[PDB]
Amino acid sequence: WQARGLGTARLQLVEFSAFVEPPDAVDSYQRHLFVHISQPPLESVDVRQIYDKFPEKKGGLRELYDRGPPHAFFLVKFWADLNWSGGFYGVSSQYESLEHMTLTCSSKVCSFGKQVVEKVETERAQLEDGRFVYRLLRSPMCEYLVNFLHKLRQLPERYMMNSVLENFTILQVVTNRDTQELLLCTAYVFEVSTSERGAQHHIYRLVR
Ligand SMILES: *CC(=O)c1ccccc1Nc1cccc(C(F)(F)F)c1
Repeated sequence: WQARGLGTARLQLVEFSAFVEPPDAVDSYQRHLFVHISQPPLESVDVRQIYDKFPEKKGGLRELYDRGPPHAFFLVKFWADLNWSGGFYGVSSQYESLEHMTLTCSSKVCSFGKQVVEKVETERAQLEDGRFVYRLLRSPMCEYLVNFLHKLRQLPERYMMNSVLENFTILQVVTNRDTQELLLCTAYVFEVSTSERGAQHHIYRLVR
């Protein structure tokens, strides 16, 4: 009953990506992916080892995990691709379930475990092939994240990028907007991929 992908039997992640499209994309269209998830049990990581990397009650990782359900908590390590300047920075997420729900998606950007930006969005299900799909596509990236990317892309050494990213995390909480129950909580930690390798990720289950 341990998960093979990022999701539960009640809500699954289908695709997730953070990207930038250059201004010259109107002609020859192209996108650059900083991170990308597209969907043998997943490895496990203890959750209290990453409490210091996210806020505390309320809104903190130890509290949502205390309230459960445990199987809905995942950790994603990203190796971001940061070699790609007034384009469009956006995030696209798509989920799937067999119940018809209205989703609330909270994204907490954190620096040194302290919330710096939060975005809360709502998306109601749309039925397709017997499955309910949720599309939060091309959500505009906060200016803070765009500036952090620009500041972070000009650092002279990649080890400095990783030193800065050591204290940069994101916490996504997806809840049933109606019933107020948590469906999927994802913790994101970041490193920079080497310029030649593209984005990469490794998904873990958060256990205790
Ligand atoms: C700035 C922000 O919170 C936001 C705005 C629009 C969509 C998503 C998000 N948050 C977010 C969540 C997960 C990953 C990322 C990433 F861009 F990969 F850093 C941003």
